Amino acid sequence: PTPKYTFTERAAAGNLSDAEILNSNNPTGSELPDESDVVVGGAGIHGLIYALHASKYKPNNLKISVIEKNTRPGYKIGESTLPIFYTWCKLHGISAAYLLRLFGLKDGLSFYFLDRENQGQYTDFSSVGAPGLVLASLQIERPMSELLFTILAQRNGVNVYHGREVDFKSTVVQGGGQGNKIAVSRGKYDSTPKTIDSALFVDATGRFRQFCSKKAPRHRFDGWNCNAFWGYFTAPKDESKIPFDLYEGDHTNHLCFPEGWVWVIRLPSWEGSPIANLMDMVTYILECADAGVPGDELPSSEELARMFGLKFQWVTSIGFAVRNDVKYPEDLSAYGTREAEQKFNYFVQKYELLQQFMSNFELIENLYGPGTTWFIRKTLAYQSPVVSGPGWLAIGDACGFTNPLYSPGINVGMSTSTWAAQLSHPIVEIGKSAPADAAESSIRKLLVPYDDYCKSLVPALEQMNRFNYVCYRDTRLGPQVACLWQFFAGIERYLSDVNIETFAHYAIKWVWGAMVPEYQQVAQKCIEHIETVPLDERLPDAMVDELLAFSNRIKSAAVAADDFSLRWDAILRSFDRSLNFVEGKTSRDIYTRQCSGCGAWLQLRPDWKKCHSCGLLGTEPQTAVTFDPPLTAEEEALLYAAWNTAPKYDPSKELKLPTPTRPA
Ligand SMILES: Cc1cc2nc3c(=O)[nH]c(=O)nc-3n(C[C@H](O)[C@H](O)[C@H](O)COP(=O)(O)OP(=O)(O)OC[C@H]3O[C@@H](n4cnc5c(N)ncnc54)[C@H](O)[C@@H]3O)c2cc1C
Ligand SMILES: CC1(C)c2[nH]c3ccccc3c2C[C@@]23CN4CCC[C@]4(C[C@@H]12)C(=O)N3
Ligand SMILES: CC1(C)c2[nH]c3ccccc3c2C[C@@]23CN4CCC[C@]4(C[C@@H]12)C(=O)N3
Ligand SMILES: [Cl-]
Ligand SMILES: [Zn+2]
Repeated sequence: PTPKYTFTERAAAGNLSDAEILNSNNPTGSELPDESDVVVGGAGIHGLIYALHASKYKPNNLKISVIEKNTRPGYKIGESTLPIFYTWCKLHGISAAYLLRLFGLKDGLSFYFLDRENQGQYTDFSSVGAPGLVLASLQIERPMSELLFTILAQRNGVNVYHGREVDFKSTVVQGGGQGNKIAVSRGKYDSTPKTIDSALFVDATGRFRQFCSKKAPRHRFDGWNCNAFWGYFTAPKDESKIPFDLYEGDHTNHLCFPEGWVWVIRLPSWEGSPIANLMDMVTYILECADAGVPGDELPSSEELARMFGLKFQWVTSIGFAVRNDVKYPEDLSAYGTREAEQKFNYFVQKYELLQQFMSNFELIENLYGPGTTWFIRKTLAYQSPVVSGPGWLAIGDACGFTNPLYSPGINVGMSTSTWAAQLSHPIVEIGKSAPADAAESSIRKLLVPYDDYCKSLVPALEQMNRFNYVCYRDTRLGPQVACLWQFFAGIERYLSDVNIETFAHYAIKWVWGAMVPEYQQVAQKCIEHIETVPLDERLPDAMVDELLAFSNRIKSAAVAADDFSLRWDAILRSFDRSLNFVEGKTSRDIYTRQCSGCGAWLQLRPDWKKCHSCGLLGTEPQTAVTFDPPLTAEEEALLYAAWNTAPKYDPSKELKLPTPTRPA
């Protein structure tokens, strides 16, 4: 496919604003429709996931308009995604060769637990991702992911309007047929507001809860909450002076300690690029995905930037997520002039390993515009008590949220998004096919499981977060209890069986394993003990012993019960095939390698001989994954065979669950 510069030239020809060039790609037009089946408030990642899944699940059934107040896809924190997300992307027709042009490769998760009372001592827990011929995970710049999903939605009969705001004072939401009158303005100042007559409103306004806040007060969990402060830094080509052994930039890295933890996410940034040019680049990529262009014949990220007149750089996202019962000195003016900056630099110097780590990185000023060198957000976790009602439902952050740790926000939160997408077809048809009272009663009944799932989901995620935090207070509990149980309970068993039809059902059964009983039992034992030790104290060694022995005793039984075959000793660097801790074990599979030219992390797979980021050829060797323990030629062939194409929808297969097998 020859590249076209349609939007770049349209924008220039008409001096189009950012919002106007984007909205000109809508099937129905750049202006709003008079009516629609579904109106989605907010085009963050979840609003777009919802609209894409709803149209893909049953094409040509619902008219869907997404209203987004930003003039173009705006900055968002929340950059790390997991295999279920990539699988969703692949099921929507975008595989790894194309996604990697836009996003950074993610090969698993890694944890380093810093001893507070013995500065310099640390332990680690490291896992891998998957071979390049299996799947990938992604580190995504959210203005790019939300552009990608805007264009893809527009190419699948979904209208998305940037630069338009839902007016929640004049909007009417009712439960009788198409009782909704959604008021859409360009802002408070707008004299000319429009109304979209519609059947169903979806509140996807994230943490702002713009609609469902009118139905219930925000709810907070007992005990401490968290704050976060973060910034953006260079990404070093040479990672070898990072002060942690065997550190790899293509993991989502977690630096953990009693007060909380630090995330480290390497990802490419497109900031500085005109929006019309990016529309042309994304559109070209989708046409190449449509055509099935092989990876080596697809232009590299940097080449795309040259072709479409874009800006491209490598950056590292680095942030603290700490408890809000931490004591700070009254005067922090020595560490900067903004609170976010102050508390960031103050926390770094409290840990020599953090200061040594941070000394590998250079701060970027105002990557996302003025005022964005530093970010702070306080009191992270919350839940919406009411997430549906006559004429409306909520998805994503608007339902609740906990913490960045293990990235439940996108990857678990998309269970609500995709389930709501699937449910939307009968909800709209019910209202079109029955009188008002019975329709409303049948819709209420249909949504009871969605309400119950949401109700119980956030508290389970909150207990998961506290479980990990309290264990982060000791360099044995962190890797050997918290991380071990999260990975055993939450690994995505039978993900290769998921398809568009089963995705929502599978996703709502995952919950990162936080519903698994033996998980919750160990989590409660640890929280009940550690929460009684004041934060500024070290856990007594006897408490660690007792919790470690308890965790391992529950573990051996739960592991035996699991009927899922898994080369555990190849996935977790510190553990054997039965998930026993092994003090000196370092053997593990190797799926990735760093480009000698640009520093970007690459997947090893024989049909990708060039860097997908800069286009430089590696030697014809390499590119061979290292399986340790080894795999035969046949065993490796059978592995990639299962992950090629997703199974067609079989209405009689039962769904196999991601969680471990129950005991007899
Ligand atoms: C510090 C931190 C780190 C995190 N890290 C991760 C991570 O690594 N991985 C992960 O998966 N998750 C992470 N999360 C969670 C993640 O950021 C969110 O779960 C995710 O962005 C939710 O997206 P959303 O679509 O629900 O809402 P958002 O992305 O917030 O989008 C809401 C949209 O609604 C729009 N809007 C609001 N009001 C109106 C109106 N009246 N009319 C029209 N539009 C409107 C806004 O413009 C906005 O675009 C993190 C969160 C925090 C705080
Ligand atoms: C299930 C999977 C997505 C996964 N989910 C994790 C969660 C936490 C830590 C590690 C993982 C992994 C690594 C896995 C294990 N599977 C072996 C056969 C195919 C696959 C898929 C992949 C693989 O190649 N690597
Ligand atoms: C298990 C089931 C009750 C179920 N539980 C859900 C939870 C959330 C979202 C959807 C579902 C469904 C729909 C299912 C999926 N199963 C496929 C084989 C038989 C069955 C039973 C039924 C079916 O026909 N429809
Ligand atoms: Cl993660
Ligand atoms: Zn390169």
